[PDB]
Amino acid sequence: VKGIPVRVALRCRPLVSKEIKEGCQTCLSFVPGEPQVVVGNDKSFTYDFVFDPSTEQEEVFNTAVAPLIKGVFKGYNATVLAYGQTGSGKTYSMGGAYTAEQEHDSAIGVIPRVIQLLFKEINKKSDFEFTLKVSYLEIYNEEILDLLCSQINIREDPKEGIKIVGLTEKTVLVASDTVSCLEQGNNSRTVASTAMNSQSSRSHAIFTISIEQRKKNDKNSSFRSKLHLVDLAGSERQKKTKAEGDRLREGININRGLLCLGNVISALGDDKKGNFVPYRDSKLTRLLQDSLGGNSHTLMIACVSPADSNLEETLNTLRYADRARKIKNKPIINHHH
Ligand SMILES: Nc1ncnc2c1ncn2[C@@H]1O[C@H](COP(=O)(O)OP(=O)(O)NP(=O)(O)O)[C@@H](O)[C@H]1O
Ligand SMILES: [Mg+2]
Repeated sequence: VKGIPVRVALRCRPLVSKEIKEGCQTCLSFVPGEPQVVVGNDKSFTYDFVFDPSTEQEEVFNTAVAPLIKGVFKGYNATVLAYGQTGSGKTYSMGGAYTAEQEHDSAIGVIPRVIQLLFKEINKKSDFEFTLKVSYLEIYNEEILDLLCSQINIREDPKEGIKIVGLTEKTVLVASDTVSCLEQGNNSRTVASTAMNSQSSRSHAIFTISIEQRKKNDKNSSFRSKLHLVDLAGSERQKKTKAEGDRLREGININRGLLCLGNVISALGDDKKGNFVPYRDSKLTRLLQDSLGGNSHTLMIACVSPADSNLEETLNTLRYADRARKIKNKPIINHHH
């Protein structure tokens, strides 16, 4: 493999209550010390990391995420995005529903952990001054909604890419007020019950931290980068969700967006001169243009259920996760002068 691929961590959660009630057996097995998973006891996939159901939040973060976050201090953009079927563990893994109740709980996921690490590293970079800002949006039924509110349009600037016109941002100072923004946005994120997840995310959420870094003795030059922390909505099937009405139309919109994402992953996984990548098909894929194929170090956390009743869905995630690893990104150092 040449260049800088998208990196992929496969995270299998434990069986959940619904699966135990339905009498499901585990259909995934793991090869200890190797980043491989075997599915339907027949097909094997390899990723950059494989985390079995016993893997704690802290291990997922320290092994797969932390090294990436430390790269922002070199001036890189970075993205972590969670991808998989409804109920698979995206929100859990990302801390997409974190509230202050979870502070100091070992169950906290990626976004609160990132915030802790950023301020730990800032504290050790005494020679530098930092400015952090955050925005937090959801894509809900084809609309971009600002989660830091108690219309927004994409414009593509001809130089330097996508601009989300109307989206607000908060400048943050310390860890506490940074994580408060997560909490604030999570109180607004559209969540509702289906049979597959009592706390299903009905939107794709993107928490973005903008970081500017300047050396104190050389203050004309800085680095300016962005960290995108993405808790996608997940594929769902009406026969399993039992959704009707507004809930069903949410699932339709979600599924349609995730098809557009699959199209982008598939085009990029087989990229070459003159190829076309259909970023423009959805608002989601427009916002992920640098994250997938562009100026970003990117990790996908592909989330799966171990239950045999979800074999088809799990196979789909594994296949797209395998394609994602063939995506080549081009992260540069984001100098500003
Ligand atoms: N690794 C894990 N260990 C223990 N419980 C988990 C794990 N992952 C997920 N769960 C639980 O499984 C349920 C579904 O997880 P959640 O993260 O909400 O799924 P999701 O992938 O975000 N689904 P959706 O938003 O509907 O597309 C929640 O009650 C979680 O607390
Ligand atoms: Mg969710």
